[PDB]
Amino acid sequence: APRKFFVGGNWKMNGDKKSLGELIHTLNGAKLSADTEVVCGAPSIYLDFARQKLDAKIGVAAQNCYKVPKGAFTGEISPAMIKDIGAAWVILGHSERRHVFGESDELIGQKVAHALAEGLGVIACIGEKLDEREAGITEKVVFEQTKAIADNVKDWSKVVLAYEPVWAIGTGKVATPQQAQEVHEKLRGWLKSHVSDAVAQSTRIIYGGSVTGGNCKELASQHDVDGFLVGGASLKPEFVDIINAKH
Amino acid sequence: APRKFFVGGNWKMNGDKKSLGELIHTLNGAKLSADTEVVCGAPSIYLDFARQKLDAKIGVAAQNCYKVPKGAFTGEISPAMIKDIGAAWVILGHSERRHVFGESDELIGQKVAHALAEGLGVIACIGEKLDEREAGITEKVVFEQTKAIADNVKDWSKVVLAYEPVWAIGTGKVATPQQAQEVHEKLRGWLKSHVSDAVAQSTRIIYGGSVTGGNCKELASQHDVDGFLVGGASLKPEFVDIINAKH
Repeated sequence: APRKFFVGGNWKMNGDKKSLGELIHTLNGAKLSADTEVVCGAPSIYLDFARQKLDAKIGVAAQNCYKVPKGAFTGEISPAMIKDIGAAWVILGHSERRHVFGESDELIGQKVAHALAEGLGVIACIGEKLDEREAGITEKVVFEQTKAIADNVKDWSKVVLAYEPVWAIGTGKVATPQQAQEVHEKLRGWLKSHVSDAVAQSTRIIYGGSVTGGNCKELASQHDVDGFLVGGASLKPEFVDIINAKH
Repeated sequence: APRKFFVGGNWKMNGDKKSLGELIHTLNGAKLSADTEVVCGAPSIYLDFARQKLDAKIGVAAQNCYKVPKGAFTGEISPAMIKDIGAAWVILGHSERRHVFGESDELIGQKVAHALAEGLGVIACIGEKLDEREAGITEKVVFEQTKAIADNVKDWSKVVLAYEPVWAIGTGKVATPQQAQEVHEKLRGWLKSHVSDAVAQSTRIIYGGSVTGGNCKELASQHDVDGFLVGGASLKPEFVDIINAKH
């Protein structure tokens, strides 16, 4: 019945071996709630190193992958490679991929289908831009993004949806608890009606966008917020407090 | 005064620890000519592994990087990370990045300037499509691509230019020796008039696109071909024959 609370840290394009080493030591030595599923998204060049150093209860995620196992795609990595080094998750459809690197809903869907077929878990990101929210079409936008993912998902047990409003990512402008709840509730209703009641009730829908130690507890108390995707604060000691937001 | 012959292997999106370990074991034990500079371009997720396992005389390259040292670029790596794991080269502007992933000349120029500022070597790729070649504008296209790079190079000592006709990549349609030589001497001539005589005589211009152990010797004996960028054949034992193309 109860969805396990989920906190992912997305380190983005940050770190070197020595500074990530220090972060990993802090996380390994910290008291992390046993009721939180924790996943760290490391830059591709440090995925191996991170999986080797992190305690086994912390999952490792890649920050992107491509949509076939192998081939003539200079610069890309595939789900087979991610699994080879022992990572169990991949983040797909991140806002930075969609808006800086031009990844379309079609390509993201194809990535989701492929990562799931290869046995990875997927954190699939959706979210509206500021102009979209101000025009009052948030629902339309997130439903459309969600549909593009859902059309490529057979088994939902390994999917986490991350609602991250683009205007809240890296800016410090966090969504209010009520803004986040309204969207998660609607998304969960979308799952009920377009997939099944059982998938709606078991799928984690996490919030991301300027989550800090200072604001996480009120966010986490909302009934449809199942955890967080944390960027900037995942590089700080306060990541520990976010993992422990329900305690 | 003579330009050191240069052979790069671009593994593209291929391999796992087992298969790459075997390849590396073969290269470390091979009878490799002392007069050839060799660089292996690994998938980002294996860069660390490859640098640890490959003999020090063999250089390691990233297959791509981004244009700043750090930040909110989920899925990207920077020159500082590449340096951190001990790789000394990056491949930029590869055909697959241009045509599959939409990287523009402007972006590639910025990546080049940044990689060089951080102290990496760059293997910068240019080349025309079939329809451009048949329309008689090969020269125009490669000069425009070369200028976007060159306007961003302060120090040519760590630059290698790679001419790869798009139509020869992965197709088995290798350029004839006279096709490659035509373009390479025109490029060297462009360098002489737009940069300097010293830069024209010391910059390696390497050919890529369906280079094999069977066709490499005739290409290598051309006066302005200084080596190769090898895709498909870099995953095979004949890669050693290519390295030894002048013997």
